[PDB]
Amino acid sequence: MPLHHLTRFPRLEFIGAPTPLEYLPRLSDYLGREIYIKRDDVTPIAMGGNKLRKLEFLVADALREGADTLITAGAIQSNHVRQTAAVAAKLGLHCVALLENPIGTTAENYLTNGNRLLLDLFNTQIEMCDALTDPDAQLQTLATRIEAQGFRPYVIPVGGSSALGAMGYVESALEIAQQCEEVVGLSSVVVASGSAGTHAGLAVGLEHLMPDVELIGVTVSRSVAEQKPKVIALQQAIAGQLALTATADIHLWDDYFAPGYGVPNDAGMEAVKLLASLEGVLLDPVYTGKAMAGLIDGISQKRFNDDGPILFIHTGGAPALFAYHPHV
Amino acid sequence: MPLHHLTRFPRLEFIGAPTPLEYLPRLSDYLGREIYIKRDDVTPIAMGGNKLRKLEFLVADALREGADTLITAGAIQSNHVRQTAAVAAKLGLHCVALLENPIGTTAENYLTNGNRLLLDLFNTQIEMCDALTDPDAQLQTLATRIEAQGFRPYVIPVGGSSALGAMGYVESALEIAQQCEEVLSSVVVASGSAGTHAGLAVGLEHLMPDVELIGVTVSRSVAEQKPKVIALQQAIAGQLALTATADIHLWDDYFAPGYGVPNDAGMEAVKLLASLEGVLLDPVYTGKAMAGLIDGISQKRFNDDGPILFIHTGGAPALFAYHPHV
Ligand SMILES: [Cl-]
Repeated sequence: MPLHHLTRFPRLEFIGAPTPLEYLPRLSDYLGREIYIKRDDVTPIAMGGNKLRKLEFLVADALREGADTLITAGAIQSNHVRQTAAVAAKLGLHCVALLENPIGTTAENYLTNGNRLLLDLFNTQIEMCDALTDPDAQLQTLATRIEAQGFRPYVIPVGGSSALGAMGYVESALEIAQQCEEVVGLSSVVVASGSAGTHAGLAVGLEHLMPDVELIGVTVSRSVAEQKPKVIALQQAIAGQLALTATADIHLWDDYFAPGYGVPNDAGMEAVKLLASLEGVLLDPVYTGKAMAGLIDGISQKRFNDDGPILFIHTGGAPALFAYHPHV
Repeated sequence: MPLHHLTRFPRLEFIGAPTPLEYLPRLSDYLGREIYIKRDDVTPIAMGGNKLRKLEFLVADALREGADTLITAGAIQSNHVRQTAAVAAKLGLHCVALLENPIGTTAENYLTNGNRLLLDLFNTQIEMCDALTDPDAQLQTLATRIEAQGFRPYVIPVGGSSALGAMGYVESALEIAQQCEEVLSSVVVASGSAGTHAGLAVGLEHLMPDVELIGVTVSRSVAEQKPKVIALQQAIAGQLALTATADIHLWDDYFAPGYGVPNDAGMEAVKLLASLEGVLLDPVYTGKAMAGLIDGISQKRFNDDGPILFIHTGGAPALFAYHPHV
């Protein structure tokens, strides 16, 4: 009932049915407590991911206003850009991608394999830049150039993280609540926290549907101090758009992303190897590997509010495995 | 139900809900033909694919025999080996893979990226062989060796293609029949180790007898492939207490110069589906099968001009192994 103003926003159907919520018996056995996983990595469009939930709302908005071109930005190995380009192809929309190399790698698989390979298959127009120092401004400059060609552009921010995009994860929280109902008494939820839309959406949804559940964001690019205001801003904007209040404190752990965004670390790699070998589940070196390392250490250090079941949100990212191999 | 004997087989749930069956409006508009797609590339385990449907029955059997190890075989970039290894990891079973390099490549991505990379993640024990000249025999030798080493192995044949494995594609046919009540003249599928083709053959005979099932070969001529598909067709039907009289249809014009080697038509089919529908095919299987489908249109090769259903059997992780070239 409380999230009913969600039905107001037009949305396209890219996912279909609720994604699986699975128990992880072998990981749970190893970690010494109940771990469940929300399989948002399993969606039907071009290798899946959390970004698709946001695109359901963003692209419906684009269509509503008569846009014929989607413009967005990210790393060369961005999952969002790949999912945006896939959706654009599907719908016969043009797509323009402003890409940066965030880690200064010259490794050929990072440069041309994985997500970047898929972009070419989707006929994405590629605009390279030195760095995304001011993505919102840089995207508008690009959109102006594109508009001059007679295209009707729709700008999608980095990671699809606007209040509207984040509605996708308010929706995901509904699924989670219904899937857990009479099945599992959840204590904590863990999600990677990057451009912040996923975290913020879940934060609003879970505050209203499962208020006693502790939502933990594991940062992938920023410290708590830098990240927290971004998550809060979105949380409040989302709540406002839904005619709701959001009084919950945002929780973030920033210990698991060093030496920085898009750079693999040992604990991340070990988390990837653990999920693959114990559960046959594929994580990624940029996002989910790092988020899972956070979950594991949180259990190790008793960081969670209590000992109860933890739900891991699998936000996707596996195609990056092929870009990061063998190194850099 | 005429297919009642299917529930008599022990099966693990690896997939759950039926996979999507989708209309492809943009491809359809471009080809001037109604095209639908069975999304068996969207299965929840380790980047998905058709092999998982087979493994539901094969691995259930493995556990019934009390096995602790799964042993199978394929190319370095085998989708089947990758899905078997993921399933073994999930269930806490050892996995031993007998791998060959079918194309003589030394390309790094073929040798170490894509499906092969995932094998390492799943802690697969890898055994390289010069050639899978007699896979069934070579797998048995390995199994006896492993059993002598103090394990309880279960052998899964190449591509998971046994009568039991092929039950997974009788199951897919039931989904197709259910989902097509809103729609069909033809079905197109890649025909390799033959379990998918044969399973669909038996299912579709009983569920949608007016539909023409076309197998596009990915490794063999019609002469070499037809007896393999018929034999499995007959074995499946026998075990389900059914008769299978339907002819097997095969097109072999679309796989040159051989298994696991991309060709231009195949890669162009990949580009077409990606750019028109946001759908990812693969260089080894689905790209070639789709190339066949498209040529079937332009050569008026189907029995009539009506809607076509393409079976997406998966394979997309191989894109990353075949890039930039082999
Ligand atoms: Cl332990």
